[PDB]
Amino acid sequence: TLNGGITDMLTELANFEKNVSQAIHKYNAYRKAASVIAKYPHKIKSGAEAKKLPGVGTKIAEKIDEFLATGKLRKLEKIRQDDTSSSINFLTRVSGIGPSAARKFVDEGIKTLEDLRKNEDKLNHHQRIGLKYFGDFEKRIPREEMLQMQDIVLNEVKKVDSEYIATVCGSFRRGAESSGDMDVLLTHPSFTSESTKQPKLLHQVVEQLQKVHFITDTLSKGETKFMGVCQLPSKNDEKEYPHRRIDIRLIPKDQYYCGVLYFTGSDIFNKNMRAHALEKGFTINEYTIRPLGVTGVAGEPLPVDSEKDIFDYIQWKYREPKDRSE
DNA sequence: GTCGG
DNA sequence: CTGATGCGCCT
DNA sequence: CCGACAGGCGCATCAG
Ligand SMILES: [Cl-]
Ligand SMILES: [Cl-]
Ligand SMILES: [Mg+2]
Ligand SMILES: [Mg+2]
Ligand SMILES: [Mg+2]
Ligand SMILES: [Mg+2]
Ligand SMILES: [Mg+2]
Ligand SMILES: [Mg+2]
Repeated sequence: TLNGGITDMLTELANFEKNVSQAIHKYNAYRKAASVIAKYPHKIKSGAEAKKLPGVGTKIAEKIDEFLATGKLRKLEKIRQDDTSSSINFLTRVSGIGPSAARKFVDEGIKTLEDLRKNEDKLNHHQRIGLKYFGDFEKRIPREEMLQMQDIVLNEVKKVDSEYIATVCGSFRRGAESSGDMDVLLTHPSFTSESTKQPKLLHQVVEQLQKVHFITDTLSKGETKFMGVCQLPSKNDEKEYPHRRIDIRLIPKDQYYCGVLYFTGSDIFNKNMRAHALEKGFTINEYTIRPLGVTGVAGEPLPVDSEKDIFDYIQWKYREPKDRSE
């Protein structure tokens, strides 16, 4: 990676600020800088050169000079050796343990996977599953496996009702060679912004995926969002595939393009795009794009017939899913 | 931590 | 019980 | 120099 040291440095700082400082805006600032530097097509030679980039300011440029000069960052060296910091940071890696729970656990002497296992009874349901599959959830998923997973989900949804449409989004739709999880966007004609004409639309898919042993655990489930765990079937005498995270979002059919835009990401692309919408006087969520009135409140949903219409409203040249990465 | 007005 | 708030998750 | 920073689902907790 061209400026890999720098963007690694920045990501670690973002994680510190998020996990340890609980400073969500410093976290976003560091990630924004990381992103802008990652896409910069020259080897950064100094902090002043990085300072020209939007999102990089005085403090980051200084750290960059230190990093370029010395190969390291004293502030991060101090963070790496601080037991409390590393422990809070480590615990947030379990799905369902965020910054607050991690600090509580560490304050109560819980600092290791070992400790979490002994105190399973202190963990909520999500956290217990996140602990169960700790090692598996940190493995990435080759695209080849994403393809078989896609094949399972789409065939099984089609067996529940031919009128469902399932689309795999996240990094998969962006053309990534590996993914962290599987993101499935689901629509059905009976569920639009005007009417839900059949209940259980999501539940029935989740249940069908449970019946064939594809979905193995449930982290959370409501009427429009499912978060859980799935697993590819393996063959005779083969090692099992790791268990994988799967998120299924049921979106109103008439709001598919806002939904697919949201679910295709990247997360940073969405934050940039939504922030650009605000500068142009709009707000975008997974459902709609709406104008912002003087007061600052959102008016009625604009018409949308493609992902591109959304870009057009905010005066951006279309970006294909593959170009929304990093 | 950064930045637009 | 309702309604509010905040966590941790997702892109 | 100082607010604004993206937006929201499901869950857990809390006041009443
Ligand atoms: Cl360092
Ligand atoms: Cl909306
Ligand atoms: Mg700059
Ligand atoms: Mg976590
Ligand atoms: Mg994903
Ligand atoms: Mg996901
Ligand atoms: Mg992600
Ligand atoms: Mg929050």
